[PDB]
Amino acid sequence: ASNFTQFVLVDNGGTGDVTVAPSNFANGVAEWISSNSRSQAYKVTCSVRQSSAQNRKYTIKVEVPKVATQTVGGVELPVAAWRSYLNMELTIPIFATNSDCELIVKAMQGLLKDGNPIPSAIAANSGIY
Amino acid sequence: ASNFTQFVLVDNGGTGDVTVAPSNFANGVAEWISSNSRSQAYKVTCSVRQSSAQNRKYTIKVEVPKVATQTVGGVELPVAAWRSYLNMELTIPIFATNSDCELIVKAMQGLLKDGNPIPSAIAANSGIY
Amino acid sequence: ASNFTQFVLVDNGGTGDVTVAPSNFANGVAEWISSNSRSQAYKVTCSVRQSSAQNRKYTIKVEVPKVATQTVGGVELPVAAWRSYLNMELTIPIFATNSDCELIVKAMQGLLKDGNPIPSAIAANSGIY
Amino acid sequence: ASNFTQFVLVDNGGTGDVTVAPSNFANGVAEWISSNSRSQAYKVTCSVRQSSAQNRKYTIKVEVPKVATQTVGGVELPVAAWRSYLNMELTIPIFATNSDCELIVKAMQGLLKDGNPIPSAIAANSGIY
Amino acid sequence: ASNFTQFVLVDNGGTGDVTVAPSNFANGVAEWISSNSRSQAYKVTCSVRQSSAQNRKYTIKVEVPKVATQTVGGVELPVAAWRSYLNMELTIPIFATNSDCELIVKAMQGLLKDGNPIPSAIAANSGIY
Amino acid sequence: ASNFTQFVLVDNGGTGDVTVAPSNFANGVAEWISSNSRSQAYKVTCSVRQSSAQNRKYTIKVEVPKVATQTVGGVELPVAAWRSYLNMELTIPIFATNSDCELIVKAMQGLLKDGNPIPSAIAANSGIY
RNA sequence: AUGAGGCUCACCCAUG
RNA sequence: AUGAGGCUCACCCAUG
RNA sequence: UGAGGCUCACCCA
RNA sequence: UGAGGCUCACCCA
Repeated sequence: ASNFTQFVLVDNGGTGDVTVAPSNFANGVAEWISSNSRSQAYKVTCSVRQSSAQNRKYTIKVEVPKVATQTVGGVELPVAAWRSYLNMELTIPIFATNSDCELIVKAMQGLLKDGNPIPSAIAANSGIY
Repeated sequence: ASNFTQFVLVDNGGTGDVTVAPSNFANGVAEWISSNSRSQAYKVTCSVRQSSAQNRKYTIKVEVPKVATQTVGGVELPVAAWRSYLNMELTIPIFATNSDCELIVKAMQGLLKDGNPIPSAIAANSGIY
Repeated sequence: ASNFTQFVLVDNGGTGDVTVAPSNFANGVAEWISSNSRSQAYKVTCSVRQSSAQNRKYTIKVEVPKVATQTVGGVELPVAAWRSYLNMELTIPIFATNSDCELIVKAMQGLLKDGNPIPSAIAANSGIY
Repeated sequence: ASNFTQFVLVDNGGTGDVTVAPSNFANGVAEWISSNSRSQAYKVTCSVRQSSAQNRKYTIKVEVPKVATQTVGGVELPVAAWRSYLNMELTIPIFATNSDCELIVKAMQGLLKDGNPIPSAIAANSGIY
Repeated sequence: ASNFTQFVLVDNGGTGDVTVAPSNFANGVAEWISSNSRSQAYKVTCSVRQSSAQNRKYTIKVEVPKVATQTVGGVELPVAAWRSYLNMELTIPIFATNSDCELIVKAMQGLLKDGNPIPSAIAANSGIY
Repeated sequence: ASNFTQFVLVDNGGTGDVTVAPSNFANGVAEWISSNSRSQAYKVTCSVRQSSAQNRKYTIKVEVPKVATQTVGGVELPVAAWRSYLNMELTIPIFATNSDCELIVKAMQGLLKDGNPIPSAIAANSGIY
């Protein structure tokens, strides 16, 4: 058993799919990275800690890079023109059962489901209106 | 046109579906709340601001309550035994096109897709392993 | 292979069996918990360390809870009336072969076998006499 | 009901079985040892005390010898190279009933049952993976 | 794509082959060891980390036992007289692509190929001359 | 004999093969470089030292460059965009015979053999999972 | 000596 | 390191 | 704690 | 900035 495995971060059908694979798990911080130049890679990190007596707290991070080539003095390197940073923290009381978590997850999936307000706004450089 | 509308936060097929509807949009902070007692309601807030010169930054929040009845002196009130707090911040450079955002969104949808590491861990009071 | 799998902690003839599963491997400490709220779960943790230049030390910890339903602030919460803690440390020389280690496991199995002195005293709230 | 009697520590199905028998009872600390020189014997000690006002605590200790290349009766130094030490401490709240204690024994039996992670990792000089 | 599997460390054409298999994964440091007491086993550990902002670094460690006059299972001291230690550190800039990395692996394969200086000097207790 | 000879560092089916040759033995450090400008050359260095009273230590270093053509001061110069560094130290007891040393070489050859875990992770920019 | 310490890589650091 | 030291249990204490 | 900031497991009030 | 905390658009280093 193990969930620290390779998975599809971006789904482009079956071709162009961005896959992220395990890379390091030091200090309680699991890290996934896509293939090729670390400089142009997608990155996902996750960790859980007992934030307070009654709370456990997940801290997840995602990085989406803008793949580009940097030329300098005629020396071209694979870099990331820029990066987009996702950064969430989920807090769950110790009284939550597996059923309660399953709900908390369905909530997060719904929040971003296609067509709903928030993901629709983000995908259009827009806000709410 | 408008995206500040009612939407399904939790999808339980077609029955038990948690729907959240607009409630207030003051100070650039859009807010959605489920029906019935505000005390046991789901809550979603979202806002966008120009964080720096080159960055725009979304700040999204979700609250999942544990619906319960509080009895005191024989007076029972609808309350929330506890609450789970989602709290994300997404940063996107001003050079991102609509195509780049569409990707950033597909990344977030994949992160939480059923069966993948992170949502699977959360739904089981577990961490990575 | 991979030995980080779920297993039956308390065997009750396939009915009322407390089965524990992998839940976290952060910081080199493997963890298993039962399908309960993290506040009423059985918990087993294991970890191996090269304690000395010529030794290895396994540290195993097991928590058995007495589940209950406390009514705090006039609200019902799943909780543990009390917990029983098992803490064991096994130190094995590096010179011990596999057939030497198999011998240690067998000793620990026979120690707690039904009907033998120790598990007999424990289960009857008495000492050895 | 005297439960201080000899028992089988290592069971090899009749042939090659290791029997441990009463050898000392000084200070309420019962001791069982095999029929060997004390430097190569299997030893088991066990005692109970009221650790604190809320708990009771069993302290069980097992010493198992390294047999591969052992020289029966001979002098083998350094001693730490030829012995593995087990060290258990079971804490049980004063509210635990006989039935509660039986469950705590079952939990310990299951922990070490054949084919489960822990006893499998140990018997192979491995950790969890 | 799980690449953490058993493999052949010492190949003697089928007969007398030394297989090393997964034995630990604590702290993201994967460990492989042969079927021996830990004092005489072949051991392999490997990990990756972002050494600096510009680099990534693999730290591979191999422990190989002295076999001539070895006493299988026995206690052999001093330990430093019966073990050879390998210690590799591969630094790879973040700009290196998969293809670049393949070439770096080929470079390492060639370094140690049969009949080349280095592996020839080592296998004969010699230096370069 | 004399083992200080040239050899193939990177094998590309006799075409595009990076062959390295002896270039310096000053200060007890044998050196090999490729037929390039000293600024874009592959470099391999080896040296043996009687580190301890009972040990010998081989220190091997390999540099793999990413050749490029920088335009400094408006002039074209052959240079290295970046370098990848391999640094290995092998410590072998003086008691190790030739057949013991041959065993070490074979272990290091199998470690990097195509298809095995480590060279597989390295060539795909990932860790072991 | 030891470090899953660091480098622009036969150098630097920490510890002991 | 060692403790038939302690806990609300991957923490605290004592000694050395 | 923050609709505090970042070159993102860092920094700030 | 933080794998800083919360009763969650607040507070902290």
